[PDB]
Amino acid sequence: IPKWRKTHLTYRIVNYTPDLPKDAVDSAVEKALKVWEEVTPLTFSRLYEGEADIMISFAVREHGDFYPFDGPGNVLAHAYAPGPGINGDAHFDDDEQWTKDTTGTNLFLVAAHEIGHSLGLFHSANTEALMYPLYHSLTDLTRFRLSQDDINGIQSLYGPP
Ligand SMILES: [Ca+2]
Ligand SMILES: [Ca+2]
Ligand SMILES: [Ca+2]
Ligand SMILES: [Zn+2]
Ligand SMILES: [Zn+2]
Repeated sequence: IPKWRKTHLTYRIVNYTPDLPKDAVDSAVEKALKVWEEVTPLTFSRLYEGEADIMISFAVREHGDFYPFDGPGNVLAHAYAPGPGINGDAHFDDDEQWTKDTTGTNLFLVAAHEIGHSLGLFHSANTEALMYPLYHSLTDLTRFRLSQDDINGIQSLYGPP
């Protein structure tokens, strides 16, 4: 049961995708981190230089670690469980089309999902859970909220705020 031994994590957006403006990317990330920050003592802090606990980046096919990307479709991204170095990092396959709306793969939706892993959560059984295996969108992107199951999960590791 891997988990962070500290409630204050630091993140760094190594680079950006050509699909969205620099800002749409930062917002998706911040809104994704904030969903977990709200339901736990977890606190994130942005780093523009050096090594961060969660190294966020975009990439296609082979790109450093042990899990290459498969081009368009399928594995949209992935994250590593809590730990040192490569662990905790979140990588997004830039072979997909990251969108703020529902026209492609919603960056926020996936990012939130990935952070769930970087924090130590695996896939859930609940169909309407954020940590659900299969990626799907929603009609009102504004109506999204952490599913009950996700609350219980993230708190069993770090507890309530
Ligand atoms: Ca790391
Ligand atoms: Ca893919
Ligand atoms: Ca792309
Ligand atoms: Zn990767
Ligand atoms: Zn996943």
